[PDB]
Amino acid sequence: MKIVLAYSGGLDTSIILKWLKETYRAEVIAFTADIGQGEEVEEAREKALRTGASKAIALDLKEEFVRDFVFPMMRAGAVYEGYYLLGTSIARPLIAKHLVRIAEEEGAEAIAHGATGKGNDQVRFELTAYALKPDIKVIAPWREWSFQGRKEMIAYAEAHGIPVPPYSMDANLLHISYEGGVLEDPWAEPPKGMFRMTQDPEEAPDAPEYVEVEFFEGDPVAVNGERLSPAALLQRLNEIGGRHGVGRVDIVENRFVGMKSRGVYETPGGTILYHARRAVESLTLDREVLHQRDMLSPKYAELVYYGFWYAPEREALQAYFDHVARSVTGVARLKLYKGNVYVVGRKAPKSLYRQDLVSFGYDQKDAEGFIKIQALRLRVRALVER
Amino acid sequence: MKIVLAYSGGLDTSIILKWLKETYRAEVIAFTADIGQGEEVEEAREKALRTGASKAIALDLKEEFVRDFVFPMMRAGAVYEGYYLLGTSIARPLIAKHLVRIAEEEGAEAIAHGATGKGNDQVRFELTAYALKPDIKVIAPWREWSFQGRKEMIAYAEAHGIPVPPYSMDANLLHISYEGGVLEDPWAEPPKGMFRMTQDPEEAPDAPEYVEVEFFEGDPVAVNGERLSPAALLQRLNEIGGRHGVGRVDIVENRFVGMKSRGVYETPGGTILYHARRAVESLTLDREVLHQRDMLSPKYAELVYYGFWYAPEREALQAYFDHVARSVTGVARLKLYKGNVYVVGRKAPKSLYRQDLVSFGYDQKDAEGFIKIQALRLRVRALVER
Amino acid sequence: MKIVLAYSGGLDTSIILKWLKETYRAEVIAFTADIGQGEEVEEAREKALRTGASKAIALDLKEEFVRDFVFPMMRAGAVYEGYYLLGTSIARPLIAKHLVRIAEEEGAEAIAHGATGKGNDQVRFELTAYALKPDIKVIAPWREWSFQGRKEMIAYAEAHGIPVPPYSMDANLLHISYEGGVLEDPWAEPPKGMFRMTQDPEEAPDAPEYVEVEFFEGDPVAVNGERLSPAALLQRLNEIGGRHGVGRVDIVENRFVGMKSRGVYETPGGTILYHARRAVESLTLDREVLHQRDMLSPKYAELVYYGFWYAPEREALQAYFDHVARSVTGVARLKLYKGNVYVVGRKAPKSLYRGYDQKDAEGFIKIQALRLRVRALVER
Amino acid sequence: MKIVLAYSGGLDTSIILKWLKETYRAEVIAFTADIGQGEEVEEAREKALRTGASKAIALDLKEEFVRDFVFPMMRAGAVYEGYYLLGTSIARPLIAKHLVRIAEEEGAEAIAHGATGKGNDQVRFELTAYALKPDIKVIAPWREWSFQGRKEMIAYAEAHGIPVPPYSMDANLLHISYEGGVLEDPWAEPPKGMFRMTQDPEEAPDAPEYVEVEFFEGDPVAVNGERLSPAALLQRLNEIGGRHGVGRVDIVENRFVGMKSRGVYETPGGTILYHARRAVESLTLDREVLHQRDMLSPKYAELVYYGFWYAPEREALQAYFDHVARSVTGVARLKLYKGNVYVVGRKAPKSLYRQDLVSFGYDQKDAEGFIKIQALRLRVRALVER
Ligand SMILES: Nc1ncnc2c1ncn2[C@@H]1O[C@H](COP(=O)(O)OP(=O)(O)NP(=O)(O)O)[C@@H](O)[C@H]1O
Ligand SMILES: Nc1ncnc2c1ncn2[C@@H]1O[C@H](COP(=O)(O)OP(=O)(O)NP(=O)(O)O)[C@@H](O)[C@H]1O
Ligand SMILES: Nc1ncnc2c1ncn2[C@@H]1O[C@H](COP(=O)(O)OP(=O)(O)NP(=O)(O)O)[C@@H](O)[C@H]1O
Ligand SMILES: Nc1ncnc2c1ncn2[C@@H]1O[C@H](COP(=O)(O)OP(=O)(O)NP(=O)(O)O)[C@@H](O)[C@H]1O
Ligand SMILES: NC(=[NH2+])NCCC[C@H](N)C(=O)O
Ligand SMILES: NC(=[NH2+])NCCC[C@H](N)C(=O)O
Ligand SMILES: NC(=[NH2+])NCCC[C@H](N)C(=O)O
Ligand SMILES: NC(=[NH2+])NCCC[C@H](N)C(=O)O
Ligand SMILES: N[C@@H](CC(=O)O)C(=O)O
Ligand SMILES: N[C@@H](CC(=O)O)C(=O)O
Ligand SMILES: N[C@@H](CC(=O)O)C(=O)O
Ligand SMILES: N[C@@H](CC(=O)O)C(=O)O
Ligand SMILES: [Mg+2]
Ligand SMILES: [Mg+2]
Ligand SMILES: [Mg+2]
Ligand SMILES: [Mg+2]
Repeated sequence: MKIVLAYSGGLDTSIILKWLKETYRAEVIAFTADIGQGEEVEEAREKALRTGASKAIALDLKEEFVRDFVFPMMRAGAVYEGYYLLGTSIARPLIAKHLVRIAEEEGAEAIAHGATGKGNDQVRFELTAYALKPDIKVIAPWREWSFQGRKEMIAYAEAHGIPVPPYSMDANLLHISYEGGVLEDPWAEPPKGMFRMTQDPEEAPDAPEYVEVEFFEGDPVAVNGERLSPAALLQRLNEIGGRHGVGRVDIVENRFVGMKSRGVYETPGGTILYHARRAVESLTLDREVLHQRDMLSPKYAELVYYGFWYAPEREALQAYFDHVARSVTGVARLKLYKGNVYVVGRKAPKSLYRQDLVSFGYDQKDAEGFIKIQALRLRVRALVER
Repeated sequence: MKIVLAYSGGLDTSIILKWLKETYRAEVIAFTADIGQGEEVEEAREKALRTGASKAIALDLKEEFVRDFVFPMMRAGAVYEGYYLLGTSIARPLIAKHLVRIAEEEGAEAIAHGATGKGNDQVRFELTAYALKPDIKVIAPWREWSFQGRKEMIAYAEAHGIPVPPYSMDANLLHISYEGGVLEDPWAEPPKGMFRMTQDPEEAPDAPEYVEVEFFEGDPVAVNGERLSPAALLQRLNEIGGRHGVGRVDIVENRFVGMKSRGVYETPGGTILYHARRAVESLTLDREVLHQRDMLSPKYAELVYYGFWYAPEREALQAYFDHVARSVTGVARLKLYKGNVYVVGRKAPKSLYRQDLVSFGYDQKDAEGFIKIQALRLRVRALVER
Repeated sequence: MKIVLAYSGGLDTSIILKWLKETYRAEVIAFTADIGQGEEVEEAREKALRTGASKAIALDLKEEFVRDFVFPMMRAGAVYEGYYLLGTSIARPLIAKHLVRIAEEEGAEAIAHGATGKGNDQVRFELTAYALKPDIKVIAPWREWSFQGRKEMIAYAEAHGIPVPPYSMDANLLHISYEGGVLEDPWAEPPKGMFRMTQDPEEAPDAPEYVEVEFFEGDPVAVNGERLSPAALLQRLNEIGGRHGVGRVDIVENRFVGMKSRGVYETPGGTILYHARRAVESLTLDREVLHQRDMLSPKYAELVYYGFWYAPEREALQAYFDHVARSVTGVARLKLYKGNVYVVGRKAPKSLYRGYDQKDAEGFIKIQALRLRVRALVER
Repeated sequence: MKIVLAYSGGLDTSIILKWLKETYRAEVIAFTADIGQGEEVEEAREKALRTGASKAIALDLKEEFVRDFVFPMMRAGAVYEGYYLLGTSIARPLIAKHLVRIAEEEGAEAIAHGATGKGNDQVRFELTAYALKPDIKVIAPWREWSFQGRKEMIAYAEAHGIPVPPYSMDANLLHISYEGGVLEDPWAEPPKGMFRMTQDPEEAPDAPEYVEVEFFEGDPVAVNGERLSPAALLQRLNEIGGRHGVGRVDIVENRFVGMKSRGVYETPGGTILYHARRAVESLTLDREVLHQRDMLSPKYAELVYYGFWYAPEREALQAYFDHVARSVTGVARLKLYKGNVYVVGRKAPKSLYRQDLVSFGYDQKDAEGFIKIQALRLRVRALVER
């Protein structure tokens, strides 16, 4: 039986690559995707044919990632439990998508990933796979093998002949994530030097830096006047924001599978994009529309976090968020300074702001009528209390 | 006829005190509330008598303000349109509450305030006024008089001999807000040296400062180990946070009255409390409870912003928020550095976090069944789409 | 000066037509819409000319009504305060839309309506008017004149030769509504014989009647196998449902302008459609999509009731509802009997009705239980 | 080893009792609850002993069922997917609560139930058990045994001296439900004569019957002037409403385990109470409160349906609903006629209704200002759209 493996190029997926050959004695098609992890994905591809893959595939998926996943999510203003911008959550559906596609092209019966049985990724990968190909066979080695510890895994590796080697990490164009190890103690500050994508606030420039982001119908299309494709734009903003230490979050989140987990996230580009978007929305979105959208964002966020991307509830909400987002067109101007992102200006060709309505269609005495009617039910209530 | 005027002590409220006497020929009882504006109310009170008041009352309400208004609102995690912590919003109900109390004591048929017809404050004062005493009469000189300009107003002061003197501002224990004037241009960054409560970040200490906040049953009770009363506690956090330039936001908000307005706000202590509270909630609140609470927070916020404090909807939601907040007991550790507030640690007597659930509560197969069940409907969906 | 008046042809708008000519010394263009009130609109158009209108317009708007207002609203499962199917609510935006359009074509600076200052219709008419044409001028005589009672109004009409003929009523293709007068005491049952569109349940047929309604992509397209246009379909279900006394509701509602009001509504066709729609949705909609939808429906309902039809919020929610409703394709089979509507069958081309093993269930449960056990252990 | 078995008395639980003894080499303590299923619980209690239980407990939990489970739920206006009044759903938590209680008193380490692995009841039984006693062991035979059919199960029963006997049913004081078998075809109308608790409308009296229900503080306390205890009251309304064939529903619902299923429910008393409650709320509840409440009701309904009764989300929402419900005091008058329940009147001591404001607290002029303010943002949008 052929099996398509989400191959990362590291120890575990290498061990998994042989484990699959050994255990199932199946033909293994490896798949590595470049989503901005900062790894020469082609090496991964080499190491896979080298580990025994009957075929290895690598694809530059950066643009599709930002265009078809990050952007639609940002359009919805998705924030999980107040701070998490879903860096890892949104990338998983993209990977599983290709896994299933490849499996259908290779006539492969199953797909495999090395997400552990303790996290959210296994759900994201599998819900995606089952949603796209209900008959797909899934193999999650971490839930099926006997290994107990890394000593045993290192051992097993040293065996078969797989090169071997404080916290776990997941990185992509949207963010870099840290959790586990020394991070597992909620009262322990993260260790100095851990952050990779963002410069340390204290080592951030002494002079603030201004940046402008242009949005067109809900999506960012240019930075400082330079049009940039989805991936190139997130990249650019990561560079600009990174140098200033922007986008660091430290939270104890609730995992879908039931337990709390301490995670640390750095999302420089995305964090600038989040505040810039709300800046443009502040002029282009109607009051009542904004208030409704915001009360739905959290639900959409958990859908993403839990793994329900290619799910009807999420696609339905997407219709609402996309409708609203289509009006978000304009430019936000932000000030970057030692870890902070400050909105200092915004403009829109179709801005709903009118200074003439605030400076000292509006008539003061109308306010009295407004107030009286609004107060009626309250006045009746009081009178009944007598 | 008697009129209880919410007298702040400045030009406008002085012009209004005179106006009320000439227009209604009634006794004008002035009431000035100390809520942290940084004015010596007792001075406004004597000036009120000088200006013509038949009786001037001054009351220290910082404790009532933080305890009975700011705290209940904070338990709800109230945040208007993404960034506004509602500093001015929760103060108005307190003031109105007293105007009506005094009127009832003085045998006054009416109360008066100097909020304009273009803003939200008029609604806040009046909805609480009518909600508390349905038969009360409200006079809002700004909606009734003829002054067409500032100059016309300065002249009227002189005619009656009242002391006379780029943006408007409101300051209390919770924050200091700025809007209007040069701020009316949303593309124009606020002027240097505008902020008053928070030191400017570029001028804040070079070394981060750590602060710890203890929450008992939903409310903050101590700072760095020192137990403090509500007002004293907010004060302490303003000092600490201000020194670091924390809690600065710049937004274009939607007023209840219909138009957008560019607002700038500095909420040092409140911003530290916002994040400290969530840090403690991250260990003490159940996942689902949290997700539901966050989708309701925005609604409660709009209620406070619009002026529906003493309204049955707000009081109802308050019952839910208080029920949830009751479990928020623990300590948050945050790092303050040049305008930013970072959560670096948190602990709680009844933390729901367990490292044993993440260290490498169920076994591997459990996750598989959970996944199969969760995917069932997605697979049926896909099969039907055949 | 020209004023486009929403003229229904009765005493009030006739008086209003006279009042406007003299008070504003303007030319009045009358507009009467046929939305299924069961009245000859042409008669109204003629009476308007006799009353003094410089021009009178009458349009058959039943198809536009059901297709562009009733259908989109139904796709949303809109129900105000648990019972009100919003019969009068969704109709007002339609009328005002035409008032503003006619004003545009006739070069009229203002429009007028005879909705009183204590109801919801004035808000509905004006919010839509202002929304579609921001600088339009609106005149609501009930808010501007000073008639001190009916007596004085009858007198005024008699003076102008306007013919002067226990509760207030409103009727259109969607429903017939009753409120005020003898109905103002919420403890009192409506009087017998008050109902018009529906047969009294005690007088309904002794045999039940089965009906089948087909929905295509969120909209009902046929009844008992016969394809029918929007308006014709609502009419057919009103006949079928009405004969059986279906769709009667008695509620005390909260008006947008602040007070409670006791209302009685008969919506035979819309009531059948409401249950028929959910019946088809029960096979075609996903569980989570359905649950989210139902939690948003009430907000939409209040938007319609309040008069925010041509408002961005309602338009945004409509995008969600329409997206969801597009899957509603199938047939609902209902049984009608003396006042009641019983779903009795349903089917669909893409039904989601009918894999794992009992074992998977244990895992699902263990994982779902985890946070609950932790909470318990902590409580010690 | 001791095992507390939720013993109903039928073939399945008798088989399970014997199965448990030999499979787990343990003694079984049988528990039969009287929740208005219309059976003699003492006979089941005695049959359990004959089947081999070491001890058999039988309790009349009717009053607790209505007072502590049904009323709280109704207070929330809980309705699942438009029509299900949750008759079976709210009874399960009550059963499991006692199983865990009895296990602790008897020193039993585990509990057992005969709910199948493909239904919702397993989730309801187990989630409440684990929530109340985290270390309890749960044994669900349907998910563990090797019986391969009904034929084998009958032979096993007959071999163990257990007496052996178109759709499946569940009956209790709140309703009677039917599903499976012939009912599995969603296009087929239920068979004639299926209903039990309610008379067919065709056979219901030609004379309508008026019934009045008094609500005190969110709960029904009297019927036609006669004070009745919770269980006695539900019983009375089932009798009155049942004669008129009120409360029948036919739906295809979404199960928590992932699939859809056709269910038929008859809830005479509950249906009368549902409309009676709303009738009383129409006079006693504030507009904004009601609207917020109805938007949360569905969520609470799914919690109950899924089995999250003794769960923090549910108890938090219960705080909101109970707050709101406290104001629900008055009497509702309904007319029952051939399958229907018609509200014809309502009155309340603290009714918020005043015909003082409808017949011909403000004047039409206030209405004008109200409209203008409300329309401002819509007008701005139109001008901007040009
Ligand atoms: N770039 C990729 N291409 C293909 N599959 C991937 C890729 N990245 C991750 N995966 C899949 O995800 C599983 C977990 O990946 P991994 O990079 O180990 O994340 P992690 O568990 O969050 N952190 P770490 O502790 O560093 O392993 C792997 O076993 C892969 O199957
Ligand atoms: N400390 C106070 N004690 C009593 N009444 C107050 C107090 N502060 C504000 N008010 C009331 O609020 C109205 C508006 O107050 P004001 O201080 O002018 O706020 P502002 O409109 O936000 N900004 P500005 O006037 O431009 O400084 C006043 O007329 C008072 O009636
Ligand atoms: N069919 C129609 N065509 C044009 N305008 C209409 C039409 N129906 C109603 N209107 C407008 O709506 C206002 C109120 O109409 P109306 O028929 O009096 O309803 P009502 O106030 O609910 N009940 P009633 O007690 O019968 O007056 C009228 O003054 C008209 O301006
Ligand atoms: N009154 C009760 N006392 C104790 N346990 C009960 C009681 N009622 C139900 N149970 C438990 O619930 C499981 C399922 O009960 P049951 O009455 O068979 O419901 P059902 O599955 O919906 N329908 P059916 O078996 O077709 O009549 C049983 O195996 C029992 O363990
Ligand atoms: N160190 C890591 N690899 N972290 C990955 C974090 C994933 C994040 N907790 C999520 O649920 O999406
Ligand atoms: N410049 C000022 N005085 N601003 C007061 C800001 C009040 C703030 N916009 C609010 O709605 O509460
Ligand atoms: N008797 C009448 N004319 N009733 C009109 C009812 C209108 C209904 N109350 C609404 O708000 O839409
Ligand atoms: N025929 C039966 N035994 N039905 C029990 C129905 C239970 C119902 N489906 C529920 O989810 O609560
Ligand atoms: N990637 C980690 C964490 C997660 O999936 O949430 C794991 O495999 O467990
Ligand atoms: N206090 C300001 C602003 C506001 O009330 O929103 C005014 O009186 O207009
Ligand atoms: N149509 C009625 C009722 C309403 O508008 O709600 C009126 O004009 O008053
Ligand atoms: N009681 C049935 C159905 C259900 O629980 O939903 C079963 O045991 O499967
Ligand atoms: Mg890993
Ligand atoms: Mg002012
Ligand atoms: Mg009328
Ligand atoms: Mg059974």
